[PDB]
Amino acid sequence: AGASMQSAANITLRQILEPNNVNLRSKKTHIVCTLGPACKSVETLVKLIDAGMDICRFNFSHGSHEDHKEMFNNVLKAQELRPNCLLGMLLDTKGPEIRTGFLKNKEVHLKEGSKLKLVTDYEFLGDETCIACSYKKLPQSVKPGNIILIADGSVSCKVLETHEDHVITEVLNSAVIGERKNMNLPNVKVDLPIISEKDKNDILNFAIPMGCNFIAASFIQSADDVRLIRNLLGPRGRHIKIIPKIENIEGIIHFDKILAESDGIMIARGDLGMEISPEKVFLAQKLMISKCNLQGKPIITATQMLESMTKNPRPTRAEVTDVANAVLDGTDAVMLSGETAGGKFPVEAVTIMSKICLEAEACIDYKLLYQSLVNAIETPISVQEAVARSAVETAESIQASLIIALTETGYTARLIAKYKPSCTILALSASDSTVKCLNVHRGVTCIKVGSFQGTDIVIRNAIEIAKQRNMAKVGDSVIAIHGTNLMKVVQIEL
Amino acid sequence: AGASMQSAANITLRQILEPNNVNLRSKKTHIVCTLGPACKSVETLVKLIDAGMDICRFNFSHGSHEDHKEMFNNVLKAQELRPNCLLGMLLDTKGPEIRTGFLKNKEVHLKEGSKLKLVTDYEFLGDETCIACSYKKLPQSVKPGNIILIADGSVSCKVLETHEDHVITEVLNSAVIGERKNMNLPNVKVDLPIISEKDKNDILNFAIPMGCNFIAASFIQSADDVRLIRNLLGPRGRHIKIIPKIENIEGIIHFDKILAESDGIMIARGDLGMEISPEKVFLAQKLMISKCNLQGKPIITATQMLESMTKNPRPTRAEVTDVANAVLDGTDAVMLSGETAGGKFPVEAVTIMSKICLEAEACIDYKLLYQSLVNAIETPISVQEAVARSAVETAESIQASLIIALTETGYTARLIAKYKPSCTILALSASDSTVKCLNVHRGVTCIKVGSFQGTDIVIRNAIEIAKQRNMAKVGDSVIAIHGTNLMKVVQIEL
Amino acid sequence: AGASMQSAANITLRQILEPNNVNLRSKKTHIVCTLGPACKSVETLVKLIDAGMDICRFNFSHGSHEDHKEMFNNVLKAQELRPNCLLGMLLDTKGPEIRTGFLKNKEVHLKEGSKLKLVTDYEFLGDETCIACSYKKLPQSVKPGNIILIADGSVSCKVLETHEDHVITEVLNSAVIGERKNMNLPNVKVDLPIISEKDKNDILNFAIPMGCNFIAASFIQSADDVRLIRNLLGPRGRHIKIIPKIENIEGIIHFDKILAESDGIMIARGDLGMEISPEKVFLAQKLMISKCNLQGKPIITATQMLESMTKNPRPTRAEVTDVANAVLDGTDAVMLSGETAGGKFPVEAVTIMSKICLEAEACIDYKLLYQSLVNAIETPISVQEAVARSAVETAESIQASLIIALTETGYTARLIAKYKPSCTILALSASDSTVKCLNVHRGVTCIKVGSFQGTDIVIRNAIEIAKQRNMAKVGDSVIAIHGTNLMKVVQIEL
Amino acid sequence: AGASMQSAANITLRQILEPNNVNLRSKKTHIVCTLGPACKSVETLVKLIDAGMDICRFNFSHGSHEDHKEMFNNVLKAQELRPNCLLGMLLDTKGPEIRTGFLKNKEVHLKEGSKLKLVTDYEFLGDETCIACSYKKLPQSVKPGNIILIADGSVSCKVLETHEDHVITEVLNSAVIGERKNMNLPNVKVDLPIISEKDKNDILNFAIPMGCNFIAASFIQSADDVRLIRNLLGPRGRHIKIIPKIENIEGIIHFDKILAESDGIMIARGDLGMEISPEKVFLAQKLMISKCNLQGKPIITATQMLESMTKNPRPTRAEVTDVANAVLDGTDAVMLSGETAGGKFPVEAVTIMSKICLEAEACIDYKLLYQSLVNAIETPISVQEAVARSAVETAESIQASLIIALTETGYTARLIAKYKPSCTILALSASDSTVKCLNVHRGVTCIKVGSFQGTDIVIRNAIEIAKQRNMAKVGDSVIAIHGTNLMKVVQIEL
Ligand SMILES: [K+]
Ligand SMILES: [K+]
Ligand SMILES: [K+]
Ligand SMILES: [K+]
Ligand SMILES: [Mg+2]
Ligand SMILES: [Mg+2]
Ligand SMILES: [Mg+2]
Ligand SMILES: [Mg+2]
Repeated sequence: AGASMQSAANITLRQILEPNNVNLRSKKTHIVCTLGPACKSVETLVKLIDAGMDICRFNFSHGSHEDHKEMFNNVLKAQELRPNCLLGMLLDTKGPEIRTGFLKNKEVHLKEGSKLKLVTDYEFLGDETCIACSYKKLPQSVKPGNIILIADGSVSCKVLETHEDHVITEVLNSAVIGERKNMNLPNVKVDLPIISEKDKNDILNFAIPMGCNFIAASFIQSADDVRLIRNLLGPRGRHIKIIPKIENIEGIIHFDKILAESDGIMIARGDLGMEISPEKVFLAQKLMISKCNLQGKPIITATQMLESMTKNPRPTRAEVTDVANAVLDGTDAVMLSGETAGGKFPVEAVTIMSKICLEAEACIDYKLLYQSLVNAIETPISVQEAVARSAVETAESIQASLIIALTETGYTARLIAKYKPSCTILALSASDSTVKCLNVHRGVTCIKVGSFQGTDIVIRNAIEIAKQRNMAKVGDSVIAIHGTNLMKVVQIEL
Repeated sequence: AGASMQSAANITLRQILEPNNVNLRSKKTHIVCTLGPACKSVETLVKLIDAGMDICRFNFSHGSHEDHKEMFNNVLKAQELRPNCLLGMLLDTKGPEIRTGFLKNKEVHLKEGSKLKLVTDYEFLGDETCIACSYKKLPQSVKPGNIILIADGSVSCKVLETHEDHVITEVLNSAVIGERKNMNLPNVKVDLPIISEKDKNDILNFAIPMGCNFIAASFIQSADDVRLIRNLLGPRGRHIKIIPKIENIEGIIHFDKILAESDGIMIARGDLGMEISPEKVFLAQKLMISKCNLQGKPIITATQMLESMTKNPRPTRAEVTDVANAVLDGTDAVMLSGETAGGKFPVEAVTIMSKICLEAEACIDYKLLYQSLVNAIETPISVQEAVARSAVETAESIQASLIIALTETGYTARLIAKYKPSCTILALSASDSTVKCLNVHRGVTCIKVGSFQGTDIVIRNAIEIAKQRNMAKVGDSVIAIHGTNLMKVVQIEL
Repeated sequence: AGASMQSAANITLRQILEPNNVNLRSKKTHIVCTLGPACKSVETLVKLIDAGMDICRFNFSHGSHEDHKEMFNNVLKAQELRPNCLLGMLLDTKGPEIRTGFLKNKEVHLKEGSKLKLVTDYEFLGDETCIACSYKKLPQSVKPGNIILIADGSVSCKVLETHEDHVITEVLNSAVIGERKNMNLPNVKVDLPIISEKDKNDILNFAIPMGCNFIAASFIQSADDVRLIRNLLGPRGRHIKIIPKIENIEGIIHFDKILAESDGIMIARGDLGMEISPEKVFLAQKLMISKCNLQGKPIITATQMLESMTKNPRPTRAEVTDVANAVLDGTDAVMLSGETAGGKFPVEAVTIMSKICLEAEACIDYKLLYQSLVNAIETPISVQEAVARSAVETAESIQASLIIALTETGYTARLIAKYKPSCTILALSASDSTVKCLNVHRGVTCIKVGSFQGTDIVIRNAIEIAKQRNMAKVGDSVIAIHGTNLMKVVQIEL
Repeated sequence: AGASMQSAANITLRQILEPNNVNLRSKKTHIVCTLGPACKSVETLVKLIDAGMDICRFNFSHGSHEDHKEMFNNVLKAQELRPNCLLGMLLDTKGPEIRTGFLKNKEVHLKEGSKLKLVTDYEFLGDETCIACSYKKLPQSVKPGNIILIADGSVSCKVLETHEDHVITEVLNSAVIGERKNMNLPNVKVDLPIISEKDKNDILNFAIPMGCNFIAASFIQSADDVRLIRNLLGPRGRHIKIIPKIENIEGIIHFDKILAESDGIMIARGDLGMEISPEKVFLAQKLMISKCNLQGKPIITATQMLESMTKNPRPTRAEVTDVANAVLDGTDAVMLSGETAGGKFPVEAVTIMSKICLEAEACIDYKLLYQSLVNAIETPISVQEAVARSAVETAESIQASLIIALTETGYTARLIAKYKPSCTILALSASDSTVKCLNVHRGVTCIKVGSFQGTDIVIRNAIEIAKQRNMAKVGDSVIAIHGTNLMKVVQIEL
């Protein structure tokens, strides 16, 4: 049904024993950092940039437009102090949610085997036998036998009866829960608007005006959800990328069609764990990464890969291996949530995440990775894809230090990134939109250039900038690709 | 320097969405469970067997010979209630340790930048400026610039001075520590006996008399350490397998020679994390698994892969992915420590571990895995290896349900397991030692048979036992291999 | 439409410079020799056996049943002098023929551009403007524009008119021809019985009574032709193999269906050259060899590969290369016609043919050849094919000197030969039919054994015979395969 | 010792049944035609050009400088009538020869077993017991046991005695020979000057003045022979290519070093057959073709591949297959000698040779051929080779109709030809030397362009010329490569 994947690594004793001492921003994997009070200051945001931050996430499930505007402006000023780092701006929509009601004593201890009524009258003050639910269509969506999760899966309930204004369930495990806790409906499609009037306001009155580059759309369940957001963005938001968040079984079932309409994918594994069995989540991650890789669509592994670091100064061993294997799987980007938003060690979390990515990236056998991609991609490829293929190929053969890609819309750099070169892709664009959207692709670093300039002049300017940024040196070869379509090798001299 | 590895997986939508409902003991990956008070009862040990326990670990860092004998006898009685499950018995040696001394007020808050003396006089009651160390040769082993870790890496110290009876260090980070905390000497060889007089007693007076099958030797640093334990076991312990625990940089540096002398490997990743950078541990794991796979030597990934479950009823997402990726890496076995020894959810930990292994095992593309092994193994292979190769190959081609291997010493089943068949290997042996040592190899299940029986009679008896245990059914093909060397295909009828 | 093929060779300087001095009968490629007056004596037939003759062809286009019976009995007596050489007996049917009529002056010089009438009245004495044709249905089979070839293609004629009892053609090239010359109808199906009453007599009253092993059926044009001969053979000729001769475009068009009904194929390239363009014949040869190889059906490249040697003591360079490339293509057998039937150097022709085959056989990269076969054969294979696969594989891995195959019907040896082992296949059979039919398969040498003997006793007897015949020596490994299905490796000792 | 080779073909029913009707000059394989009285007229030479002639061979073993000058000027006038065909001019040196002396009665019948004296006094009139030999160093080069061939191998002689001025041999086979017949010394190095004073005159006073492009040096035995001819050519002949003719065992033994100094290779198989066993010649051909292919050095298969056509209007079947397999082996060019020099069907011979090449070329699986080359070429490749690789690769991926290569010296077109693209290579050069030397490379067609022209202007002019010559059409893609190094794809419009 899904797809197959082939990883290839070369691990030396030297890489295990000798410390890595390269610049953290030289990594190919990009880091999405969630903004919050822990990194509210321009001082902390600059430290996050130096640590490896590439995309700032604005979580619009919390905070007002004011709260995100003082954060946005502080990021732009951190941006001014770090001009060689063009950060992508990502808005994460609140999206549809399901929550329990209020309780008379603010606490209930649901006991296993007992029966619990879930009513649609949200004004009802609940008790251990009956609790309100904010999702009015709940009785029409669940059937007898369906499982209902409450409070981050703290308690499961097997649906016994469905009625017009309530359902009756059996508490499957004993646990104590509180007020207004979240709910999940595994294997059931939630019939709530993908974009609420509040979500509509954040998109049209924040994302578009403030110039956000990505909309991470929470709880995408169909291609129609994506097309709705595309139409809502309209010509005003033509350049804003839509990144569906796969969070439930519906998104998995319709993933292929969702991906075809998308500009990229975010795997919300924590939320996914509340909809599928814990032992199945790694199956969904690796399948989604593989499908995105073969389409050339970027993918973010999310949302809290160093979760313990938001209290601890060092991650757990499992969190470290999880980051490394996500890179080896082929993820374009990795994400931090509470670690940077409200935690005690935000800079420490981004720092170690960058170091893990660099170690995993040095593992990859790029020739084997390249052939795995070529062997699995559909045979008829366009001229543009063939030339991008030849750039990656030629770069590996001559050990070029850089692939320089001239691109207005980003399409050329995306085609190159699809084939995963071992060297950095330096994309040059006159579009301020393009230079901030390519951040989501692995291995792409952008430079803004002026318009109406000849190709030869732009390339020589990029070579000089690359020399200053230590991205290339005298004696190196670099690839230039632009256009009809053209691939060029130039050696750096003088 | 090291080696390369190639994983291959096929992930369908059905495997993500449809629940797995096979017997937990049908998995190929085997589980090492650490015994302790949480599973002291025969009632709990039987539940662990049903959950997926294959090897019981006796941690001899704690408890006396009495403490392990009441546990051993309780395991033998759980064994009697589960006759179709032949558990391996593993003794984990205490091995060399390094600990700080005692303190006047039982607590010190070492401050960053301050200086700390480490003395070899263990009777000295320490303070924040001077603390004893149990390793007398410490000043002769560390040099200026070496890093000294204390209390599970809670504080690092840079060595400033070395003298005959003490060293002087600079506290690199502020932290509060207590009495008798462990110490680690990254990148330095610890000159302590691999086997103490206490370790010698546990081997010769417990492991050999009680019939332990494996010695997990803590802190192996050289092939000479392995040969010492081999000579100490002598003819009395000829059938006991030596499993070195790789725990520091010395074990990594000399891993190839250590492996050549070993019967298998245990990756002690938690202890390894106190000797190498956290971002390097996954490099060592994947390299060691790959080297063991290509030698046909079994490897245990260890020691606490579901660490949070020893307090929580469900593991973290990172712990689940860590187990799954260790299986995909090619580990023969996975290990639980505190989760089963003293935790609250021992049976729950083994249960989910088995489920994760089954999901990862269903991912593997076994044909691609087979060719990866054949392409990387040295070309001149013996007759015995070629016939074992042909059994795995033939089984995959005809979709055989079982490979039946007749083996006195286990060598034939080990050769087959080296090539990772997609079907179970049913090893038949008259040796009670052999049927309990093959547990450490992935995919091998053993049956004890009587001696002095013809090959045809033993095979037909195994087929009948396999039918009863639901390992094979009418219409299936099974492979039989024995011997000169013979490969046979038989169909199950009637 | 057709198929693809992949040859692989390893050519050393030593093989070019150092002479080959192995026994000519050790070659894998088998030689079909056409019997005639040049090899009528038992003395010459024994020399042909020593030179490399494996199959004797009785051309029934010429000679009576007496003429072939004195030859047959002389072959049986040569057989008695060479007991370690079991020759196959092949009857080549006369089959349908088309010939011109008689001429008034026995010679006509047809001039280009002139017009020539071909009448169906065979009694008409012809001239340069009108000549009879033995094929009465000629006007119903050719259309205007069709080409008619006369006297081994000495003159072509473009059909201008068709009428009930004649056709009118334009002579396309000037040439002089004689009486009763053969004719060919390129791209037209000849509507003549595949088996005449004379052909029926040779099959039922010679081939079946004398015990012929193969019927090479001239001018097979459809699967129905093969089934007709199969029904004509009936239970009396159940064990006689049908080898269709592909001689025209109809046989090429319907080759797949003809092959499915056949026991093998003979490429009659000389006759094929009179039906297709000369530059297309090598296309048909390589395609037919490749299709037969992938079906496991034997193929003979024919009919006169050393044609010049029937006058010259040494072949031309092109004839030598043609034999070598046919072997590299993958032909099971090669054929001599006039070189042995009536030529001056019959023994010299078979001798050099054997030497060429040995040189080409030493070129082949057998591992690459094996994988080419495995990669192109349909994935679901039976148990019997998988075990035969494993025998070839195991033999190559351990460098076994022999694959010993116990087979009643020959099926087991055919399955092994399909995978082209680098070592000889020694087939043991109690069937005198089987031991003389397997001659057509490359690399198979047969030994007749007594019935009602245990498998172990037969194998040990074959090993002892192989040692005497220098086919194997002390220290070698050999493979034995029989059966349910069994693969066994035994080492030769003592 | 030597090398390995992998051919890959795809043969359809359509290619066997449907006639090919493309232009004979569109073939990739190039034809060397030997000039002589049969093609002395400008009228015949133009017919040879239309039939597929690409290189004219001037055999300087016969004829004077006058005889070759009237032929040369007639070729230049045929060249003027066919401006879109730039013929290469090849001089074949007489080189060292060995001939018997004169005879009293002009005929001797040497009898097997008899003894024959070979004297160095060339004035001696010979008889059946003693015959002169033109090679004075003969007794110093042969030893007892060496074989001496006389009159195209009509009789062999085993050396019995060597003395200062004669040798004594035993006639090994009975045969009648005449006066001044050639001689061959298998497995012995002939100590004669590679370039005689007569050969020196043909090079310096014909080849260089008349502008010959290739020197086919007869009987090259060492790299020193090649360097001698290179020094003799000097700066005046810097642009003349040296093509050693491999004719004996010395040339085979030292082939690698000879090839490294050469610009190409000619396999003189007929002369080679007089030095090695007939069954070994195809081994030498395939090994030499494979080594030349992997070096990117062109190779001519020679000298008389349609030998029978010099009397017959149609070649033998073996001659047709020999041409086809030489193309499939990977030969750059094929050669005719007597067929065009003095035969009755010169135009008919070139015509069918072109048709065979086109059929074999349509067989080739070019992707598999490309990967076979990439997998076997040494891993570190230059920038220039990588870009040429990418041009061939890109052309195959997008099905480009042409690779346009701008090249001054021909090096760029040679690098492309090394990787065997399925489409024609159109090389553009201002050098009249370069446009006539690239003829020897498979698939390269040259166009002379003016100097001091921009790259973009030259490319557009080539596209327009390609459209007129029907080499490309509207809608096609073509590759352009020049330079630093540049690969460009352009689509043909309007
Ligand atoms: K959100
Ligand atoms: K321990
Ligand atoms: K016949
Ligand atoms: K010559
Ligand atoms: Mg959510
Ligand atoms: Mg430890
Ligand atoms: Mg015929
Ligand atoms: Mg010569």
